[PDB]
Amino acid sequence: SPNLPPGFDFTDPAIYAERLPVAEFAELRSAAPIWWNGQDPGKGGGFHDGGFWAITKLNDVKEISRHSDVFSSYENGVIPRFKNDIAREDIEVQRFVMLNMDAPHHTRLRKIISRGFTPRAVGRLHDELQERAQKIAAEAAAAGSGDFVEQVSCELPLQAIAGLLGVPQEDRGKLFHWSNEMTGNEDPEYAHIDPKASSAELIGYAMKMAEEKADIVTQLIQADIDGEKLSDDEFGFFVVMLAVAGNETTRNSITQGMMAFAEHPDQWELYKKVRPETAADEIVRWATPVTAFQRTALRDYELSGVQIKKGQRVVMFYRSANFDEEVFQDPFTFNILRNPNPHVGFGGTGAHYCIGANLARMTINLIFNAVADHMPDLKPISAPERLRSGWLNGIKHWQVDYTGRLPVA
Ligand code: HEM
Ligand SMILES: C[C@H]1CC[C@H](C(=O)N[C@H](Cc2c[nH]c3ccccc23)C(=O)Nc2ccncc2)CC1
Repeated sequence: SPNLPPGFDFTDPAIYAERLPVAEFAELRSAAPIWWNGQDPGKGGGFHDGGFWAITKLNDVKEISRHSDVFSSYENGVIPRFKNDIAREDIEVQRFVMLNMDAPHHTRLRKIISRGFTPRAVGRLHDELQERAQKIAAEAAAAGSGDFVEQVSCELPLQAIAGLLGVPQEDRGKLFHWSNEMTGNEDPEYAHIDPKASSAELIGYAMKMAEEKADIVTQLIQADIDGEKLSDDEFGFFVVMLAVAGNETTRNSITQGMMAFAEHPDQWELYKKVRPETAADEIVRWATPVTAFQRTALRDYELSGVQIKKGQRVVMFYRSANFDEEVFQDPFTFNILRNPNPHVGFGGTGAHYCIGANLARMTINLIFNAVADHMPDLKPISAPERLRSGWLNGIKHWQVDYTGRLPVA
């Protein structure tokens, strides 16, 4: 029996609006590393199956991620929490993007799309993203103080997506406005936003992009050496998946990496001098922007002595796995030189491992270089405001003094 409150649910958005449940994950790793998280009827975040297995250890997250024949992404999608009254069809519509497909459909799409994430493809974005990062940090520093999320974290992930796709400069504002409405949450600050309508507008825009382009886009829509290509429709769903996979994730890694530097000033001093490229992985481990994704067992499977049954969901808590005391040396220390760094912030190794990981790391290293260049003495003004979501670990706002000159308490 682990020591938790009765009825505790690790996917409860009301927890994450205030804090990460770090103590509770540490209790599970220690005492019940695979634990049945029951959910009362009508309180399952859109799932009506009585609860899920909480997976808290890094080795178990890797084993589930490897065995995608047993642990399905398609069956229930991979997001483990929606509003409790969501219609089943709105969970199943996720199946149109590759993250929520199984083999064979997933395998074909992943092989085709991997073309867009070659070393050359990602490297071709470096210089424009470096220039853009420099101006973002300089403009924020010139403002003196402001919301770090909006003025520092937000723009570069969006420009990385826009650059990868070759989106015309004049269309970036509208693309960014759709993208910022599309990853749903349950936060009252965004309750009036409709993610469906924006997703639909982005699909239309992308299908036309495919029509007109007829960089990475040409490669994806033309037959490759094994004869495969995206239809315009599949290209539309590919663009939607980038808009949701690569926006708030990287953005939250930037905000929480800065929050870590503020908490660990010796690491920030070391970073500013040395700018180690290993920093990006430690920032992703520390930030764990996706707290959890799930799978559904398609057959009975014994996982580390626990008998998972056909049809049951398993929720991989990357936030727990990334602090696994058996894997990391002193996981509760932020160490920008950590190497190796076998974190699962981009997933456990397997078929769905984040295809954007190198682009995310480049975006993170470029923005931190620019922050070091333009605002080396930044200090926070007030505590971060966290996002109400049961699976995304988000920071909505964080007021900072970029100059470090204002008085602090
Ligand atoms: C720090 C930022 C990021 C984090 C933490 C993150 C995390 C993840 C995770 C956890 C998964 C699922 C892995 C699995 O199920 O094993 C994933 C998949 C994916 N990510 Fe990322 N990601 C980030 C940035 C990006 C970026 C910048 C892009 C592209 C612009 C991107 C594109 C994708 C795509 C297309 C998938 C689906 C892959 C598949 O299903 O085969 N991600 N990411
Ligand atoms: C046409 C169809 C609409 C649903 C799209 C989708 O799956 N969006 C969901 C959030 C979500 C889940 N169910 C939905 C229903 C409507 C609108 C949004 C959602 C989403 O934001 N997913 C996500 C996955 C990985 N990383 C970050 C975010 C894929 C394309």
